[PDB]
Amino acid sequence: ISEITYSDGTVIASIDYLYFTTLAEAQERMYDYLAQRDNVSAKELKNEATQKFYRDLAAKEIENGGYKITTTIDQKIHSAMQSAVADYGYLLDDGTGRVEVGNVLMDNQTGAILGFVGGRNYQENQNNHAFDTKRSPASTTKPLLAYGIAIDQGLMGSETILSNYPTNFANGNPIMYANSKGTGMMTLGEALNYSWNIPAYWTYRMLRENGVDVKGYMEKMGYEIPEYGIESLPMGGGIEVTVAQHTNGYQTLANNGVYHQKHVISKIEAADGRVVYEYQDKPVQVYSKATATIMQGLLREVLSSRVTTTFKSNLTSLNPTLANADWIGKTGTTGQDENMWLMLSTPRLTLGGWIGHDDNHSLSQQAGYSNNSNYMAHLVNAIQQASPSIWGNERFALDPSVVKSEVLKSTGQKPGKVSVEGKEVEVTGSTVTSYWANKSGAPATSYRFAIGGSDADYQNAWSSIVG
Amino acid sequence: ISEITYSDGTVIASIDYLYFTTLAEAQERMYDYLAQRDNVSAKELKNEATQKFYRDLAAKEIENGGYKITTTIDQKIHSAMQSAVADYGYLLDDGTGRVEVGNVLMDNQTGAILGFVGGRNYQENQNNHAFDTKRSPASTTKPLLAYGIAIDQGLMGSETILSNYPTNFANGNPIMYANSKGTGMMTLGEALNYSWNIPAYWTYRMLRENGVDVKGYMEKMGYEIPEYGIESLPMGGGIEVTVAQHTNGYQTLANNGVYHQKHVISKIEAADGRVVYEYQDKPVQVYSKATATIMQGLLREVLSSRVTTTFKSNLTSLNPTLANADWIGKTGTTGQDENMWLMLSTPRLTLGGWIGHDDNHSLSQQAGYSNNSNYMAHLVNAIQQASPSIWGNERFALDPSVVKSEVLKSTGQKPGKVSVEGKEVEVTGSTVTSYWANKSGAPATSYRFAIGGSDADYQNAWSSIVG
Ligand SMILES: *[B-](O)(O)CNC(=O)c1ccccc1[N+](=O)[O-]
Ligand SMILES: *[B-](O)(O)CNC(=O)c1ccccc1[N+](=O)[O-]
Ligand SMILES: [Cl-]
Ligand SMILES: [Cl-]
Ligand SMILES: [Cl-]
Ligand SMILES: [Cl-]
Ligand SMILES: [Cl-]
Ligand SMILES: [Cl-]
Ligand SMILES: [Cl-]
Ligand SMILES: [Cl-]
Ligand SMILES: [Cl-]
Ligand SMILES: [Cl-]
Ligand SMILES: [Cl-]
Ligand SMILES: [Cl-]
Ligand SMILES: [Cl-]
Ligand SMILES: [Cl-]
Ligand SMILES: [Cl-]
Ligand SMILES: [Cl-]
Ligand SMILES: [Cl-]
Ligand SMILES: [Cl-]
Ligand SMILES: [Cl-]
Ligand SMILES: [Cl-]
Ligand SMILES: [Cl-]
Ligand code: NA
Ligand code: NA
Repeated sequence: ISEITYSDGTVIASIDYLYFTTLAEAQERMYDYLAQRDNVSAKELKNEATQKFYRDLAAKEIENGGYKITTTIDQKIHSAMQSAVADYGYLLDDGTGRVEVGNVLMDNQTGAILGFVGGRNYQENQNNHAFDTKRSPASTTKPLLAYGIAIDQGLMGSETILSNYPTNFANGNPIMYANSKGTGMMTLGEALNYSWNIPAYWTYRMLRENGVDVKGYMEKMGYEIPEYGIESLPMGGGIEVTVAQHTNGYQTLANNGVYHQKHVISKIEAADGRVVYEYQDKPVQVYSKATATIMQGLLREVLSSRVTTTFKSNLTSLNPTLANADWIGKTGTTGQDENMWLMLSTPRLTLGGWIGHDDNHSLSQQAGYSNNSNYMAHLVNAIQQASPSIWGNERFALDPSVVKSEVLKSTGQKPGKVSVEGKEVEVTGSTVTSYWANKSGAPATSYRFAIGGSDADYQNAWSSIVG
Repeated sequence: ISEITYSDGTVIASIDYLYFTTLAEAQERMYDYLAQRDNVSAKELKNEATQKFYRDLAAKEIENGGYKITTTIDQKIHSAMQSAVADYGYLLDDGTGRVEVGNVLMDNQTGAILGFVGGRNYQENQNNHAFDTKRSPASTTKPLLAYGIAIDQGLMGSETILSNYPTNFANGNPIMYANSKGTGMMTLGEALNYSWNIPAYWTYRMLRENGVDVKGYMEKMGYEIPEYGIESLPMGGGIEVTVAQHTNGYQTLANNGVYHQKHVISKIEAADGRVVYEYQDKPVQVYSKATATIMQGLLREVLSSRVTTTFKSNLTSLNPTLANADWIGKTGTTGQDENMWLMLSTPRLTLGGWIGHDDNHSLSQQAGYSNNSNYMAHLVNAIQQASPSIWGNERFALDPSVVKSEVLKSTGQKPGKVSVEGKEVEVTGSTVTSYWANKSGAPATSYRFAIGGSDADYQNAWSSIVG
């Protein structure tokens, strides 16, 4: 008889979400093993009838064989996550109908998936929202595709200034954020805390202009994005991801820039000990350690500021000692409020969370800010109660390679003379330390100091800076 | 033997905070009774030696007599409040040393005090911070002394506009709020949610200019304020109150405008049944029902907006069914962050809370916003767990007498022609319903539409309104 086991070898089942998810993945690994065993070439494998035969064969091989499939699942943790969604999932319901949910808890150092939530209740809806369903990651794209890459390329530092002035998509329509057409210049911190859209748009346009291999970064984390030539890319337009895959991007940032491929199956053995399949770690330095650790600091204040999520308040009340762990994270919201995300990490773990409706109709305006935050606070509490040391008490910290520059708070660049139609002008004023991931740190203030901005924009900004 | 009892007649003690507080008040009532019994005149009562004699006599009378002193205290509730501060008071400590605390829970319909917190731990510090210590109520003054009176006098409605532009105290110093010297025009809702200072300053100046009997309102609620001629009065300057007294002001607003005097002793009887003392209700309509119910709606969004307090997030996580009760409230913060307040009500109850240091040194910047909010969320949860129906599920609602006007969102006044140096101008634009407590509702827009503002201010505002 074949068995699926938890990571400690305790049997899950002989051959709900846990069962079908782990069995499905194991059948895929058995497929690969059986095709290679029978000497089926890649070309023969392209044949649809051969594929169907080998997929059925892999299913039956497990049913009838005596294979031992070792999963990465932690029994206590995954059980506590099921209880949490059963008891607390109703907190998601926001008057837009029954709200669905997916979560994945991942070991930052290995990519192992310790536990997950596939949905509100398998018996009523079997769609697996942790592993199968793909939805836009919305503004949780921004740290990975826009800001993180710009920092890694030395095009941006932690206190760099960006334009949030009103600007239009190429087609003439305003770039919106809730009901605002934008404001003025702002720091990266403020752009991220609030999740403004315009600054991310200009950052991705700056990457394009510098011919940065953005696809290179993303594919190193296993993202598949069919088209990079999309204005709204850094806000999640043109991207659709599973919670498991997206959790892996945030694993990369939390793990000081080093990607480990997500997995739920670690090994499959025949009864006699032959290894059919074994996971093989292939670590990749996707962002420099400087860049990742700079981003950690920014995503810490995303949660602390409480601007787009109540999570820290919710978790402080439920478990104040766990709230004092070093949480960092980012929210995501789609344009019609169709998908909400909250991605959380401590140095040890990352927990991804999505909520939404299976038919894509809109959630309430505050579903991500309050409901999903409160739910994920209960879920994080449940995980900790079931495994008290799992989140860990380590702090994220700036890598020694980070370059620290003194820059004007107004310009996010080093003080000095600047040309402002006429008066070549001594740029003075209060300063701040800005973190960079290049060799030389911040440049001298230049007239076009911000990421993005129109001529009129700069005239207004500099006007303001003068007095 | 004399006994002090809970409201249901269960004995507290024969003759911690509960004991000393109730005994002290009972000794004061016995003093009054014994002086009147012995036919001591008011003039003889002014004699310091006679007073000392009669206070000692009242103490001994209780010690030796067989009096039954009935308190308003609810045993389960008050016990749960003690357990809460014992278990959760450490959540107040914010790195400025040991933080003290006072709370009073009051029945809105009667003024009865059902329970209270006198401090972190009687055995270590006996100061009674619920009944005895007096501190500035800071910005929790604003609803009572400024906005509530202005509304009640028909000088303001729920969507009235106020100046938050920079302005100075008479002595030249800027009126500050945290580190801001002010912004621009704003609605009453936004002034209250954020607790801006300048708008409250101008509202109290407008009351002065209209010769409003502000002292009349305040003394009807039992406040003693020695000097009304203070610019910072509506921000709590020149006022010092006990938590018990201040809870009574918020009781008045919650009780649709009707004050009931706070009390902890309801009756004292000799052993043979003679009534030495009995509380006598003397209800007073301090604000019209219109005004109070308009204020309830505004203080509901103070908590909902979560701008100056995380309370709603904290309580949603601890007890989401109780968080769905109809909470309204207001925070207070002193200038050096010396005192933080959070006043909470449902239609049934009000709970006052102060925290601070006995020597008045500063708390952390977020002590009121986060620490005291989280603590009071646990305290409200503890009260409900001990008496499940005590907070009640009733909603606050606008009294039928409220006048509803359609007013410009920009002016907070009715649309129409206005004089703006030159072009007599048709004032158009998006509108909103504003609530008033007078007969005629909102006036027609006039040039000086806002509460307060300088000439330059209005030129800027109208400039902006034009385009
Ligand atoms: B974020 O706070 O969720 C903001 N993101 C968006 O507005 C977004 C979401 C998904 C696709 C596109 C898009 N756009 O800025 O256009
Ligand atoms: B409120 O949000 O606490 C603002 N209040 C104050 O600034 C205040 C507190 C106490 C006394 C005076 C004062 N002033 O505005 O000057
Ligand atoms: Cl499951
Ligand atoms: Cl568009
Ligand atoms: Cl690319
Ligand atoms: Cl993908
Ligand atoms: Cl491209
Ligand atoms: Cl896998
Ligand atoms: Cl075998
Ligand atoms: Cl925090
Ligand atoms: Cl919050
Ligand atoms: Cl420098
Ligand atoms: Cl460099
Ligand atoms: Cl006590
Ligand atoms: Cl002053
Ligand atoms: Cl007066
Ligand atoms: Cl007083
Ligand atoms: Cl006066
Ligand atoms: Cl009393
Ligand atoms: Cl008697
Ligand atoms: Cl709320
Ligand atoms: Cl009207
Ligand atoms: Cl009138
Ligand atoms: Na967001
Ligand atoms: Na305040």
